[PDB]
Amino acid sequence: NLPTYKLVVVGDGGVGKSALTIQFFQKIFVDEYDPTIEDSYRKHTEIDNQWAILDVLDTAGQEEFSAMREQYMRTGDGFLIVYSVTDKASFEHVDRFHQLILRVKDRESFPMILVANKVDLMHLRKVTRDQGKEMATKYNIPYIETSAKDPPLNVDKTFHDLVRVIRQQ
Ligand SMILES: Nc1nc2c(ncn2[C@@H]2O[C@H](COP(=O)(O)OP(=O)(O)NP(=O)(O)O)[C@@H](O)[C@H]2O)c(=O)[nH]1
Ligand SMILES: [Mg+2]
Repeated sequence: NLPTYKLVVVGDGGVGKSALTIQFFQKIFVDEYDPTIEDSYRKHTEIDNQWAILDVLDTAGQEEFSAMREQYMRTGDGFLIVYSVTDKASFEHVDRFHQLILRVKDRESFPMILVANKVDLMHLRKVTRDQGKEMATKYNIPYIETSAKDPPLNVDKTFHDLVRVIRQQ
């Protein structure tokens, strides 16, 4: 009797999809890099006085798992396209992810948020806020900056904001 939303987290290997997801669910930061194939996590939560069930699908960034990722992506109600602000290649691959989502959902637009992660690494940052916002605006999608490292920045907000975007549908 509650709406269920499948929230799919995509992006290049190592950008922090799992760290964001784990902060969201467990409120801890994982320091180890253990590559994901596919994991799903469920919680009941209340956003703006309205309860929902969230199934968060944490996908593989490693390109060897791309066939399986595409299949899991089909089921999505909304997407976080995550890059790392310390990894220029991950930012340049945002287009590939944008194209992919629209293809797998067979639509001209779809609920998604561009997520610029690892902003706590201010001395290693390579992609500017202006660059990120420009990329998001090109696709007419929201833009938000995050850090999964303690103390986390905008983690809960990002997932909640994706739900807000889905609720516009
Ligand atoms: N400083 C900092 N490190 C982060 C952040 N997010 C992730 N990391 C670190 O970056 C590494 C990769 O994170 P991880 O969440 O595994 O990335 P992933 O995108 O899930 N990788 P995969 O696609 O292979 O599953 C880990 O060492 C993790 O601690 C962040 O916001 N800040
Ligand atoms: Mg992962």
